[PDB]
Amino acid sequence: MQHNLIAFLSDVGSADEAHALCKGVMYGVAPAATIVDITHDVAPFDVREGALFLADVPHSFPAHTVICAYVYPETGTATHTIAVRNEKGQLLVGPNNGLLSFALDASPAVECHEVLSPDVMNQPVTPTWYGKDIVAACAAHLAAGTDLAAVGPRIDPKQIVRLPYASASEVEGGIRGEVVRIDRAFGNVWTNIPTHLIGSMLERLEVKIEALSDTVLELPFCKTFGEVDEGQPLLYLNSRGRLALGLNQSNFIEKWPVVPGDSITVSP
Amino acid sequence: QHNLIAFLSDVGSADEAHALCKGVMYGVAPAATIVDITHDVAPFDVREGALFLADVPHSFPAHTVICAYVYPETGTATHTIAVRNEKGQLLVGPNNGLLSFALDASPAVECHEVLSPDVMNQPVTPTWYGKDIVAACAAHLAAGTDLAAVGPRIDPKQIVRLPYASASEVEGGIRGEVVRIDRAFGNVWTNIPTHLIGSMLQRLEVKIEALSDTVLELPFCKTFGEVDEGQPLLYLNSRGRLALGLNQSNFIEKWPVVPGDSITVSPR
Amino acid sequence: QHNLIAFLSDVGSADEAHALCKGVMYGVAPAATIVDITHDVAPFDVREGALFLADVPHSFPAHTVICAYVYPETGTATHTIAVRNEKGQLLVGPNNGLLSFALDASPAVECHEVLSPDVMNQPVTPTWYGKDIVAACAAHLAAGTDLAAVGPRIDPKQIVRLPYASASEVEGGIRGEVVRIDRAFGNVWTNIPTHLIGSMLQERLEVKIEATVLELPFCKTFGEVDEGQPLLYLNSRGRLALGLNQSNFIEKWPVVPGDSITVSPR
Ligand SMILES: Nc1ncnc2c1ncn2[C@@H]1O[C@H](CCl)[C@@H](O)[C@H]1O
Ligand SMILES: Nc1ncnc2c1ncn2[C@@H]1O[C@H](CCl)[C@@H](O)[C@H]1O
Ligand SMILES: Nc1ncnc2c1ncn2[C@@H]1O[C@H](CCl)[C@@H](O)[C@H]1O
Repeated sequence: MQHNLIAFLSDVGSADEAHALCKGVMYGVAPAATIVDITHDVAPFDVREGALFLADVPHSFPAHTVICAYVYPETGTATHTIAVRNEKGQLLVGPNNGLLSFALDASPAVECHEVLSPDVMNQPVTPTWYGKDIVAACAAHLAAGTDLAAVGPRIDPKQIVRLPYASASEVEGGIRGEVVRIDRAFGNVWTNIPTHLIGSMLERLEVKIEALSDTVLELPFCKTFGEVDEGQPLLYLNSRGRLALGLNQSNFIEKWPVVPGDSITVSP
Repeated sequence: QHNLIAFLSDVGSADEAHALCKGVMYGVAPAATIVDITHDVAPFDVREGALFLADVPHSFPAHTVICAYVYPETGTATHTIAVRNEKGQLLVGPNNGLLSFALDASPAVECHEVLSPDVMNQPVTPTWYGKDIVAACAAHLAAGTDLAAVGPRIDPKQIVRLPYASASEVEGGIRGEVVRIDRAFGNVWTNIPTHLIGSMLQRLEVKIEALSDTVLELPFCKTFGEVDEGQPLLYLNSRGRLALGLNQSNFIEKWPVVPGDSITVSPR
Repeated sequence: QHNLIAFLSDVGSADEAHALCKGVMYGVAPAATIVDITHDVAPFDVREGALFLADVPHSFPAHTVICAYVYPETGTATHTIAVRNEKGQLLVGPNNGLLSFALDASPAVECHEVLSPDVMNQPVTPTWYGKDIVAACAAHLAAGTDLAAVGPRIDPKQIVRLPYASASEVEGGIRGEVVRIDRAFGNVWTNIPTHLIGSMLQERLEVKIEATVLELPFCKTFGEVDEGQPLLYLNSRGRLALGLNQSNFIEKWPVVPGDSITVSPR
C-alpha cells in the first residue's frame, strides 16, 4: 500500500535530458520517492521489446514498487494510459498498447483503471508526450499517496491489450522453439524453451537454427559458461529458466547471426 | 531546502568519472537525492549542454540544485558561478554560457562566483573543476550551505550568455531554423513558436535550406498517429515549437538536416 | 553503517538486467541509496573493471558498499568475497582480481568468502552470481548484516590480485606505459606518477610512443596551449597524461593500453 519506489522504462534514450525531465515531473509530485531506471534504450516504438524488458521486473522488485513504463507511438490519440495493481501488490502505469503484457503474465492484474482524471496528469498535457504528462505524472501521484481508484474508471482485465507470446512444443524427435531475445551485452541467444521440455532428452544435443542460413550444431548441455573452453559454444538454462546458446567469454550471435522469431530445434 | 541535485556533464556514463563526482556529492550531502540529466553532451560542446538544460528549470521542482559542467576551460581564469533563479532553484556551473538557456527560462535573481575553498573538494585538481568545484559546491548547497558563503556576489550581467536565433515573418510565411534533432527518433525541432503560425485556419509548404533545398507539402497534425506509418508531419512539439517527423520512422535518415539549417513554413 | 551502494558491472544499461539487480537490492535494503558506477565495462574484462574501481574508495564516503561484478566464472568454484577496507567501506565482488586496484588504494582489513545462503537471493541461478550473490550480499551488508555473517574469514593474500606495471627510471628518463584511454575525450593516461616528472622539469619534455617522438609542453591544464595542440599534464589521479586541447589525442595518435611511453628532458 506504500509505493515509494518508482522503476522507470521508456524508448526515449538517456543521451539527452528527455528521460530526466520526466523524473523532474515525478520528484515534483512525489518528492520523497526513490526513482530508479529500468532502461531508456528500448528500440524506438518497439512495444514488444519494452514488454520483454519488463517481464521479470515484478519478480525482482519489491511489493512497494510503481512500475512506470512508456513506449507510446499512440501518444495524443484514443489509446489510453492504464494503472494496474498486480497480485504482488505492485502498481504499474503505462499505455494500453500491450507494453505491460509480459509483466502481467508474471504477476496478474487484480484491479485496473484507465487514467483519465486531470488531477493525476501534468497540466497542460502535451499531445506528443503522454509518457511525461500522463504515465510519469500518474506513477508519481500513486507514489505520493493517491488511491488507484481516483485515476479514472475501472476496466475489466480483458480490456488490457495483450501481445501474443509463442510457446515451444514437442515435434517429431525433439523440441521446436524460437529465439525470444538476444542478451546483447554478451551475444547470448535466449529461447522460449523451458527446463521441463528438455528434461526428457538430457548427453550432447543437436540444435538446428533456421535464420538467414540453416545451421546444425552438436552442443554440450552445461550449467554455466566455464564448463567449456574459452570461445567454445554451449547450451544452458538462463537466469529465466529457458534454454540459451552462448560462447564461453565470446559472442555467439557475431559467429552465428540469429534474430528474434528465428526457429531453434533441440533433439538428441 | 534544496535536497535534489540534477547533474549534467560531457564526461559520458561509460566509465567511473561521472560516478566519482556523485561520490564526492554524497560525502558532502549524504541525504541528497542525485539524479542525472545526461552525461552524453558532446565533448566540449557548451552550446549543446546549454540546450539540454533549457527546460530543466520548468520540469524540476523549486528544491532542485542544477549541477552542470561542460568545462574545457577547467584550471583557467573561467570561474564557476552559483545562481538562484526566479523559481527558487540553485544552479552551479562554469561561467562559459552553459546555464544561458536555463536562465532565459527562469532568470537569475542572485549570482556568486564560487571562490571559497570550504565549498570545494581539496585539493582542487586543475583538469577537473567539474568534480572539485562544480559538483562539490552543488553538494554544499544541497547540505544547506548559504549561497552567499560560496564567494562574492556578481552582477547577473557578468554571466556569459550564448546567442540564439529568433524566427520572423517573411514574404508569405515564417522563417526560422533547426535548433536540435530529437535523436532517439530522428524528429526535427525548430525555433518557430505557436504564436507566429496563427494560420492553421484552413497542408503547409516547408522549405529546408542546406547545401540543397528540400521542399515538402506537409499536413499540420497534433500528433504522430494522425498520418500513416512512415509518412511525414508538421506538429507543435513539447516546447510549443514547430517540429517535423515521420510517424514511427526517422525523419533525418530520410531527409538529412542539421542544427542551424533554415526552415520556412508557408501556406501552400 | 553503510546506507550507500555503489554498483559496477559489465552487463550494460541498455536492457533491464542491471535494474533487476537494483530491484533485488531495494527489496533487501529498502532505505539504501543506490548509485551506478558504470555497467559499460567491456564484456568479461576484469582488468578494465578493476581500473574503473581504482579511484572509487577515495571519492566515495566511508558509509559506502562497493558492489562490483565482472564474473565470467559465475556458477563455478570462483567465490564472491566481502571486504572491509582501511577507510571503513565494504566491498563485494568475485574473487577474480576485480577488486585489486580499489584494495591498492585502501587495503583490506577483514575479508570473508560469501557462502551463507541467508545473504544470497534464493534460489541462486548459476549464470548470474552477480545478481544472486554479489548484489544480494551487498544489500544485506547495507541493511546492517555483520560482515562476519556472510561466510568464513580468509587471509588478505587469498584475494586474487591483478599485476599492475610500475613506471621506472632508465638511462636519461622515465619508462612507463599506457594504462587506459579517457575515451569520452581521447586523452591517454599512463602509470607515470607526479614525483618522477618533478625530478625532470627545467617546462618542455620529449615523449617516445610505442606502436612516434613528440616534443610537448608540460602544462597544468588543457587551455594552456591553443585549441587542437598537444600537451603533457598530470591527470586528476596524479599520473602523466597526453591530450589535445578540445580535440581527441588517440584519433590522431592511436595508442592502446600496454604501449610503452618514455619521457625524457628536452
Ligand atoms: N516520430 C514518431 N512517431 C511515433 N511516435 C513517436 C515519434 N517520436 C516520438 N514518439 C513517441 O513519443 C513517445 C512519448 Cl509519449 C515515445 O514513447 C515514442 O514512442
Ligand atoms: N582534451 C581536453 N581538452 C579540453 N578540455 C577537456 C579535455 N579532456 C577533458 N576536458 C574537459 O574537462 C572537463 C572536466 Cl572539468 C570536461 O567537462 C571536459 O570538457
Ligand atoms: N557468454 C558468456 N561467457 C562468460 N561469461 C558470461 C557470458 N555471458 C555472460 N557472462 C558473465 O555473466 C556475469 C553475470 Cl554473473 C557477467 O558479469 C558476465 O561476465
